Amino acid sequence: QQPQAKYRHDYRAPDYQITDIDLTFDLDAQKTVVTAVSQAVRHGASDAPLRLNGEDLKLVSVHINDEPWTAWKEEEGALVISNLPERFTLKIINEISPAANTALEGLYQSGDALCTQCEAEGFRHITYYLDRPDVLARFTTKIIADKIKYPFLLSNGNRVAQGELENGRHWVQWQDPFPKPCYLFALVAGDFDVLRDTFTTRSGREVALELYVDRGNLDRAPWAMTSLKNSMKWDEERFGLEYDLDIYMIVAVDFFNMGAMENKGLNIFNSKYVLARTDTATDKDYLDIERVIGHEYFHNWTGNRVTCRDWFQLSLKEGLTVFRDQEFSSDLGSRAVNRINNVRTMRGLQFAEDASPMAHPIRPDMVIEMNNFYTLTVYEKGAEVIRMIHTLLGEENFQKGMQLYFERHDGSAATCDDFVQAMEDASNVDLSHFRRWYSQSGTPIVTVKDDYNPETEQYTLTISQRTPATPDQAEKQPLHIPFAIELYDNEGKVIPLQKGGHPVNSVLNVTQAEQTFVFDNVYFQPVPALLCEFSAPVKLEYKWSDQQLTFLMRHARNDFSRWDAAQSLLATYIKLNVARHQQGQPLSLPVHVADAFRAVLLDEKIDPALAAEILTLPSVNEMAELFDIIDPIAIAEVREALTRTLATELADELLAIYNANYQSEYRVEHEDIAKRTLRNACLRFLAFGETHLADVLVSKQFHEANNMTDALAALSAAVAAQLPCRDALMQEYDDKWHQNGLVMDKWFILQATSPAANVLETVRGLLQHRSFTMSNPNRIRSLIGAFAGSNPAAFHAEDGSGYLFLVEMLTDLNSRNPQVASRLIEPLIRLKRYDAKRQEKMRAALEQLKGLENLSGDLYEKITKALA
Ligand SMILES: [NH3+][C@H]1CCc2cccc(-c3ccccc3)c2CC1(O)O
Ligand SMILES: [Cl-]
Ligand SMILES: [Cl-]
Ligand SMILES: [Cl-]
Ligand SMILES: [Cl-]
Ligand code: NA
Ligand code: NA
Ligand code: NA
Ligand code: NA
Ligand code: NA
Ligand code: NA
Ligand code: NA
Ligand code: NA
Ligand code: NA
Ligand SMILES: [Zn+2]
Repeated sequence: QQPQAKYRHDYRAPDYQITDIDLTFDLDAQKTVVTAVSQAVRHGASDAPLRLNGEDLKLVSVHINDEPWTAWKEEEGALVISNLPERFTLKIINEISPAANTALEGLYQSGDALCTQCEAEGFRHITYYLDRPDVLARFTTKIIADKIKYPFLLSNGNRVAQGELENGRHWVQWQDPFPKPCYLFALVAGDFDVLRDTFTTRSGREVALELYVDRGNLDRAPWAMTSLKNSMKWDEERFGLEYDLDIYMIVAVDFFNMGAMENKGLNIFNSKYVLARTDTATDKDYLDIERVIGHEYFHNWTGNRVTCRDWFQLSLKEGLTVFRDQEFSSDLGSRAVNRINNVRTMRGLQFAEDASPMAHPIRPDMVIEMNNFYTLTVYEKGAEVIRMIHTLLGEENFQKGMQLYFERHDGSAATCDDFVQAMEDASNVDLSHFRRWYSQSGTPIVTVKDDYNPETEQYTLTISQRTPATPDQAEKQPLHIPFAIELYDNEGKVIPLQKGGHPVNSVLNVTQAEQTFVFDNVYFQPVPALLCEFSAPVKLEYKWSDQQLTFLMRHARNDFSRWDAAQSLLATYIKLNVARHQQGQPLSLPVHVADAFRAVLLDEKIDPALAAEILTLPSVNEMAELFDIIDPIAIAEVREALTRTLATELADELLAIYNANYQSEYRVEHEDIAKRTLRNACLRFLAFGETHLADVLVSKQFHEANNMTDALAALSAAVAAQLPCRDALMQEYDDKWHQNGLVMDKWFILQATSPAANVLETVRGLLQHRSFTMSNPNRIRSLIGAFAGSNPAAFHAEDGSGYLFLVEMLTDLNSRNPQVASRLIEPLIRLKRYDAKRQEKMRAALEQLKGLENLSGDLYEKITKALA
């Protein structure tokens, strides 16, 4: 009764195309009537039926060339229409109920507004259609609604007609000239404030920009508007791409399963990625709005003008658009901080997915529920694969490849292979072996051994690779790994790479299971920097000495290498101290490790942006990936103990740098953000100083803050260190902000990730909090999701209480909102990484969920893999 898996190798062109669709919506929250008039063309055999997808539709009528049709049947998920001519007009009338749509897939209610989400397969919840992304149709959309309740009626494209009717109704008709797959359809109806502006493209096209927000929120919209203009300008400058319509609409909605969605000319955003004011939004919020506005804008070419032939090609648009958003953020802001944080995500979150039961290549081969594959792998590893192409080609060749990709595939629904072929053909770089990155799951492990020969002045790297088997793939092969290096002499100067009288490129092509690279004219023993700028998404095994690593922290040319060396240095002592914790022994840390961080604090020449990240310890999820068996309690308690030890050893320096980076003016400007991130990195440690000093410092910052970045940093510190002021500050924040859900999400996260012994009792009680509701995905993610995913020490309490709590929540969400349920179940799918007693409790939890009445396909897919 659960759906069967679908396979990439079963792709077949559609038997029918639809070239044009004329939609009419007679809108109502309880009942919406949809009329869909489609112009269809048969491409397949004359006896093949038209198979339309549809979910939870009330069919009213079926006509073919205005003839009521008798040769049809409804089956599970489908309307099957037989005996059709080669070309015909299909007319479907059906009814749907937005108010009953709690899954937020299709047409649904967000507060008093009506809005849509159609990716991946939501349009079939609106009408019977060819809901597959290689069917590209020209849409015209006529929306009829009560004028008082729904004064703004929006769909893709341009307004081409409008009218008024009896009984207080009105209508607007929209025409989008670009053929599209239906996952890019959008409709919005509601009452909004509208921020209006203009962008003029470099060739002179004036684009009207319209940001729709709830009434009263115009003064929270200018940063998103500014970011949209910045995105448009950057895509012109960096990629040579201009917007292609004369109207760009963005609608902010409060109820949205995703971050945002690139519907053509009518993006729909979670309010979290639009609304910002300095008293309510942090620096991180500002830069996330920039990133997400950019991402959705960049999809206009990488996703919309060229779309996906089938959903197994998702990374064609998502890896490439993530790469574009990273490059945008990096160009405008701190490249090093962006790269560092994307590598933290890869190593600490995506690597874990790639070892888990849900492991998949960036181009999946097997899918049950496609909405389960909007993953760290498809997105973030997808972007690392694009970035490897960029590394192998260089910017100029890479842009030639982009240009050839659009020239060949503009206006079509293409494949990952098409994209690689365009890059290969434009650049003359052979990517045949490289293609295996699209087909193979799991994280490669690259092992490096080195040798310096003083007699010949040669340095030899012996490099091996392997990918462990994953649950989805028993066969693994070597990859084409771009392996960037730099060699340093004793004075920190770069040693030129050469062999036999010729320069050697610093990107080594590691293509074999084992190979040897020899460098000549190496006159002194080198300190290597390896896998520079995380040049391939791999685990590196090299036997660093502590002093090589502190040398790199002082001398490496690229800021990323200095941070990465610090990570390698910490990793050794995180592993040491988790083993000690398990034997009841306290933290042990050589003096020279603390001194390396002391030197970072006192180095006046280091970019504060970099110093702040070096002084930000790995998260508990990053730490977990260091271990064969995760002990989440040891990891959490070692992270705190490490923080305390550094706070004590560096107390004077931390306070000096905290004070030196004080800023009385607040500005959303990258140099100011960097100083603030350094100051607040110091605050985290100072919060673990002597209690009375810490309590005073933290509470003062909370009360004196003139911006939410500094207020939240102080509040977070009070929770993390369990300071005396904590309860008072948390109550003050609630009393001030309880009516603002986006702001309370920060507070729910702090509650959920608290180190307090009674955290689960508190989290359970917050299910009844005035600012919490199970009807809102953001609230769910901020309280329940943060508990299960970001507080593994409490989620994995040895009494099993965290698993039982999550089962309760998932029993609700399986029925209410399966997409949110499927995001929330992920911590349980990782059970084989834990000790036997925890595995037993997690299996029991998953078996309870497996037995639910009306188990969603979303959860079924993950439960089945986890219990295998
Ligand atoms: N096509 C959509 C699908 C929904 C989805 C799912 C998971 C993540 C994201 C997302 C990634 C980076 C920045 C902002 C959002 C998105 C947005 C999207 O545009 O990719
Ligand atoms: Cl109604
Ligand atoms: Cl809003
Ligand atoms: Cl930290
Ligand atoms: Cl316990
Ligand atoms: Na016709
Ligand atoms: Na930059
Ligand atoms: Na499905
Ligand atoms: Na579904
Ligand atoms: Na050696
Ligand atoms: Na060595
Ligand atoms: Na180079
Ligand atoms: Na090679
Ligand atoms: Na509530
Ligand atoms: Zn995207």
